[PDB]
Amino acid sequence: IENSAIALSGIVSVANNADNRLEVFGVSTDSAVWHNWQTAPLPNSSWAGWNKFNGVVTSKPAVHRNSDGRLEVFVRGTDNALWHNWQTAADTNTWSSWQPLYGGITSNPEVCLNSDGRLEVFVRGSDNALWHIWQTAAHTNSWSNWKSLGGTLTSNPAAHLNADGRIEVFARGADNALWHIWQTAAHTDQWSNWQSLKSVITSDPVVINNCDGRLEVFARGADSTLRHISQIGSDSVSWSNWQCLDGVITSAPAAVKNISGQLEVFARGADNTLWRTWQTSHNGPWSNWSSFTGIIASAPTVAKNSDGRIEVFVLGLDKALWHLWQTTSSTTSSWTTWALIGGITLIDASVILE
Amino acid sequence: IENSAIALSGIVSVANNADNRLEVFGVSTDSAVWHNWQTAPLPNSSWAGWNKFNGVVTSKPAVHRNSDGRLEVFVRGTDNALWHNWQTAADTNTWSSWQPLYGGITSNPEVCLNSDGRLEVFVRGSDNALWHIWQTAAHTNSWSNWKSLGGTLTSNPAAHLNADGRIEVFARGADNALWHIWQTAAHTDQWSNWQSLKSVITSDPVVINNCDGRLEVFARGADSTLRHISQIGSDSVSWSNWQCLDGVITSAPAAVKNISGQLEVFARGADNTLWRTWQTSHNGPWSNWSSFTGIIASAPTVAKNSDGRIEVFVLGLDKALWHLWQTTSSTTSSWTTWALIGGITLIDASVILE
Amino acid sequence: IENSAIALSGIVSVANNADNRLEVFGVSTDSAVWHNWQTAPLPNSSWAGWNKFNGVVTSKPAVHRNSDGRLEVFVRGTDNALWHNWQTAADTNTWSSWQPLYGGITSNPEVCLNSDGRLEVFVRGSDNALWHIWQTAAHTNSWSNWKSLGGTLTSNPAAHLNADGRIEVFARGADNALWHIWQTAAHTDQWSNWQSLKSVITSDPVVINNCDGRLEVFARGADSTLRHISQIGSDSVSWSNWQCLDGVITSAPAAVKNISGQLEVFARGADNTLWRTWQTSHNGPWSNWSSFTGIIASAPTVAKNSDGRIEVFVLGLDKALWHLWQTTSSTTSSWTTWALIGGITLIDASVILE
Amino acid sequence: IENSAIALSGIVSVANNADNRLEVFGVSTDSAVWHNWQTAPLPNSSWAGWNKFNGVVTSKPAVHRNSDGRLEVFVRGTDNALWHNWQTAADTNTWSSWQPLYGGITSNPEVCLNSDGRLEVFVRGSDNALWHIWQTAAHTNSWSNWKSLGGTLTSNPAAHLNADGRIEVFARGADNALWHIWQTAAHTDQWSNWQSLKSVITSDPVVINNCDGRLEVFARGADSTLRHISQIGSDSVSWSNWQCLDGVITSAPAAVKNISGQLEVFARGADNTLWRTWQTSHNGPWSNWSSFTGIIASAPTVAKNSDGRIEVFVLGLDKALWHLWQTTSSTTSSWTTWALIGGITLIDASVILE
Repeated sequence: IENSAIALSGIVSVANNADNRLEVFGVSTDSAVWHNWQTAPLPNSSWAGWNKFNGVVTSKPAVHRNSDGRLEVFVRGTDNALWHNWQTAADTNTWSSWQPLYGGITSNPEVCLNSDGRLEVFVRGSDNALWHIWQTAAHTNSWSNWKSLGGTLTSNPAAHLNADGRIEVFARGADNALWHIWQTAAHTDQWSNWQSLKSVITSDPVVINNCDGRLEVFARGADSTLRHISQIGSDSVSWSNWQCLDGVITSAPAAVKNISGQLEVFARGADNTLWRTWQTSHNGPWSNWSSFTGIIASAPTVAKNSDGRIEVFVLGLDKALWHLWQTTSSTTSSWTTWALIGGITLIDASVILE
Repeated sequence: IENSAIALSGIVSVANNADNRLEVFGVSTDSAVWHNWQTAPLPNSSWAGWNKFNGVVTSKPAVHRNSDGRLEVFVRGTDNALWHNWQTAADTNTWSSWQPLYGGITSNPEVCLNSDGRLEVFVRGSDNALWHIWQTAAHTNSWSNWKSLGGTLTSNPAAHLNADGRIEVFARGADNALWHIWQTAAHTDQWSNWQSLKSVITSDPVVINNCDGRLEVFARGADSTLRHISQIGSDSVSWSNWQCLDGVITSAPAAVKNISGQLEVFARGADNTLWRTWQTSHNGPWSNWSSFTGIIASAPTVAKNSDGRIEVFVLGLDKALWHLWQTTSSTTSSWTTWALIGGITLIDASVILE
Repeated sequence: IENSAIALSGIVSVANNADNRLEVFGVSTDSAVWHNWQTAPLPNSSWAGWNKFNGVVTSKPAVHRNSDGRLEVFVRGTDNALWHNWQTAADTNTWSSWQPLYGGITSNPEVCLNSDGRLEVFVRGSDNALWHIWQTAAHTNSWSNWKSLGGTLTSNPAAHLNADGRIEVFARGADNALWHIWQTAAHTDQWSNWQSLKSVITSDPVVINNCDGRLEVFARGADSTLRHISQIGSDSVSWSNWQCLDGVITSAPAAVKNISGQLEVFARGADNTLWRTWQTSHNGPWSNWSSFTGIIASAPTVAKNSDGRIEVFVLGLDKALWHLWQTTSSTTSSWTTWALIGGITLIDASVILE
Repeated sequence: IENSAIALSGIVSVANNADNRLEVFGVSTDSAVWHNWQTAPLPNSSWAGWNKFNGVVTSKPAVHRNSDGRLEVFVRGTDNALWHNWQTAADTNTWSSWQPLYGGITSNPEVCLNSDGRLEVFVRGSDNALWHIWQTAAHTNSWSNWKSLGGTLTSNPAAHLNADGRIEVFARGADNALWHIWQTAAHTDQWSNWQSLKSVITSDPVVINNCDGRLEVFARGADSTLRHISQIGSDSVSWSNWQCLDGVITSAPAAVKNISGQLEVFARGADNTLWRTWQTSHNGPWSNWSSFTGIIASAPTVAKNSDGRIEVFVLGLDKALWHLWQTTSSTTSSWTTWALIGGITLIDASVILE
């Protein structure tokens, strides 16, 4: 791999509904977004079947739950502008049509919830800068104008809340390094300058919060292995050194915090199967990678069920969505084998960033 | 103090709205519930002023946020039945009237959200058993019939989710010990038998989850000091031994998890001022108690703002509500002095359990 | 129990030799010190048999290993002065006669090794102050004059190194509180003033260092339960609050750090059997007490073998020494039942402090 | 660098005496071992001056403290056999001549103390296997015959005790991977087979024990950065995955456990200055590397003083030994600048393993 590579992305975006049922969003061969969901938040739930949103799209969709429980999806349209749709009532299959947010978008959209309930969307714009737009009232269709945060992006953005409620955004720069920018006051339009975390990355960055309130960032490195970095915390503006983990990965990573508070990461491995690693103690060292049977054709998308069980979604060799999951809430639970969520086939609609 | 004492309770119940503004509920000298709120989730926010719900009540109110962001309050009526009211839209001051849930209630109500979005209410009933009632569909006015969980209660109940989504309820028994009972499958009507945690307690129990997914229970003991106990976790059904902390307390305790992941506890101390203790490291030992200036007339009620700042509410010597808070999100932040939230005076409406 | 009680002490002092064999020292019905040892540092070792030191004594003996591996024992004589004897070669049963260190002693002696290799002995003196005496050259028979550290003692002293090499001494005061005093520079005659840790104690204090370099003190409290306190560390001069653990104990406690870095405490319980508690996680909560079969007649004395296995010594109902131990180095190892180390019977020679 | 490289070694071996004074051993331009020491275990101690052992040698010397406090040095002679010398009394400058242990040695010697007090020496032999020899009685000149442990070595060996008293040896193999072999019972001639930890290394391995009883191994990797691996512990035979830390190093690393229980590592960096990294929390992430002023000409050798202060020794550009140290015991202590321990110049006598 070249320093400017961007590892294969996940094939769906996933959210928990207000009642914690999982719901997935992808793009089919008709270039429309389709979605599917658990019919109940139970370990044996059926899935509803694939349902289409009318309209042709031109990015991977991004979904988030509003602070009033309603899911809302963001996507680039055929006009290269940002569009969104939403549940009109929480937990209900009554959706808006696609509605315009305008702009000129040159990445997949990334959505985050501010600590005051307002959704915020981050994209690369027509000038390769980071641009953003936000709800001006929590869980309302009153959106700001577009505003630039500058920079020069070469990955999709990844956004996450700090423990103190400040959004922080991570994106690869023109030097192939990881850069980041943050709100300097929680849920306010007061932002830092861009700063570099150094290190070349070859995937989009993925971010999660630890127990202790420290963000941790994962990405593939120049040598095609997973690497990670974390905030020092305790009111320091600093970050740790980077660490790599042995094992060549061949997709973006996906991180999750298990219900014991430990981090886990999933990624497609060198043999094209799903790999998993976990922290073996608090803050710990990391386990050797463990493999699940079966060749997969995307990065994993990882979620947690109502009961904490971890569930993983991937593109199969049949171009359909498959999943596996923990059979119990235990961190030592056994896992299922891949099962098909059939009814459509999927395409990787991610925006080709070059 | 006698083994059967129940330490002075908090004077309000508090919730975060969908947009994370704090909102408080208490009972005035007209025996009606009144509420007040931050007008914005900011460190300098004004408060709206006290607003009345019409209707006479006969318990402390309990508030929870639905899974669709709407606040909902539970209280005993003049008929000794359970009543509830709610926001008809998240973040909005449009409330239902008090609506009936019936029953015969002999404690304050305790409300919890299941891991599938459904509210559930626990009370002591006419026979001194634990009784419960629940939404049958998340965030809907479709409620179950009343059902008994048995037992013999001598405190108000305290309910909390386990990390795996099972509700667990704690209440003092006929022997003045702490007892508990739990869902054996997440968000299902499948419950354990009652089991004893031994130890005499002289307050209602207070429960919180740690980072690591272990519940921790706090209560005043027979010697009038704070004591605590925690789940061993890692798939064990066991709990630790009890520990007491030196320092005589004269109210119920209130616990919070700070945005660094450490536990803190607040309680009125032996000198009738607010005391605070914190874990000094991960799982740690606990700090000596620290005092805030000012004689207080209830237990503290503790909450976190949108940005993580901890805020504490108490009854003053003027019979009004006062608060203080961290001025920044830092775990070493300074604190304000008591400030008045004026406009009404409050009574302790808690049900007299004897 | 009265606040001025001092819980029953251990019946032997124990050390590891230079080759890590365990060796025990007690006083028989002839009022002489006798000793016994493992013949090899193995899980199945025989014990050598009891060997007498000639001479009548009037305290419990205290043993320490010199920095050149030789064991050295300290005891009060019939003249109320301090005496000592030593191995003349490490691991060898060639001992000096009892040799005089003079003084006037009114407690058992307590011995510690400074971080520069010099033994130091602490006693209560004729005036009830803490007095001390030390090697002036490591592992040599060149001893200082006696020097007073002042105070007013009502327990035997307990001494331990801080992580930074400063000796710290703990002893109950005239108010029945725990007090302490320390070197302010490592292995130097530069000492603090006495300071109080407050809390009444009803045993001698017992001290151990944690992994993280923080001292932790254990003692029985006024309510006859175990209590503990620890340094906050990270360059703070402070200590935590005290915590008690439920369960009435009827001897002094004995603490050990297991080879996983967690603390364990042993004590005779309310039913006169040996009880054990352990930290269940790092810094953790503490386990419920677990009991071993058999009524015992002293506090436990606890040690670790060459391989980390924990071993416990007690006075039996036959007035002889018994022991039990972990059968493997695992922190989940099984334990033996009491086994007799026969050949003599023992008396409690501890100085009657009143 | 090539996979078969072995990074520049430290220029001295160091030990603490029985009284904890530091003492260093190196080889001068006369091909003899010389030594120097602190005259007192104090922060301002003078050093004694360089003292010669007569006799020409052909490896780096290795020093250890016996279980009776006497230092003992091991070196290869002009006959390619192993020789040793020792203090005849602890803390005293009365040394034996070089005495023969025979053998045929093709690496530097590595010495470890068993958990029963017996020294043990590990070398690569004439057949490239690991060979060993040991005291048969603790701290005595009664040595075993030579015995082979097999394997094929391409680095010097590194030995360390497990928490349970079993010696474990680490060495690079014929595939340039890290391999290891261990006692299966503490301080017994019962050994495992060789097993591979995989990963190519380009230095000798360096091993330390954590607080929690888990060994951790450090080495330079194929990409010239530091990497590390640790035991999972809790009775597992497993190890973690490898992690690398960013930053190119140009010597072997040296690890230390600070008196707060956290690990630190020192190494010459890419700019030929001394670099340091530390764990920022328990088990933590690792800090960015920090540099000390001054170009150095060996790996660092790191030690701790009687009071815990960390001290580092290096070859200077003048071919003499220099050191720097923490001025206080605090983990946030300031550090001195390089100071010269003058009187001789040193050579790197390490055995050329190719």
